[PDB]
Amino acid sequence: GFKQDIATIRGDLRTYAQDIFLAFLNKYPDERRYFKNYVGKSDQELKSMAKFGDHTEKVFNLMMEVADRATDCVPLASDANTLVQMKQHSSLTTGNFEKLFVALVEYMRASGQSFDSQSWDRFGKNLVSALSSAGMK
Ligand code: HEM
Repeated sequence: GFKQDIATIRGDLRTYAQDIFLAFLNKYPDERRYFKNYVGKSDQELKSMAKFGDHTEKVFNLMMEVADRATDCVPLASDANTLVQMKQHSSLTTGNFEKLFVALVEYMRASGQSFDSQSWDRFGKNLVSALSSAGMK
């Protein structure tokens, strides 16, 4: 289930973080505009860039923290608040987040693995609701 998925992802966080992030950019290529240093770079070039792996892992580490603190896939309002208030997220809308979770769920469904993909979808929906309430447009 969802708790196991957090363990699966954490077990190999660098790989999963990079592969899910690339799945997101692949499905929604216009989203790459938010990451100015990754424009025009192949996947292998990206993986050779210190901050690509480091920062992408940090994104997913926080995601796993928020996921683990949730109850029945309902995130803490304080965690939603953190995400809204981050300077790096100042121009984002909840739609950016829903796209990430759509790509993440698609990735899970296509993987050779028994992720609780329905739960990740529901967590994404609940997170979008919480982001909206905390002030994200
Ligand atoms: C629940 C989902 C998300 C979480 C937990 C999260 C978390 C984080 C964290 C921890 C950082 C700091 C990375 C660092 O400087 O090392 C970050 C940066 C950033 N995030 Fe988010 N993020 C999420 C979703 C998104 C989405 C959907 C977008 C846009 C499509 C986005 C855009 C950015 C950008 C542009 C940065 C700065 C990139 C950098 O300095 O390398 N994030 N995020």
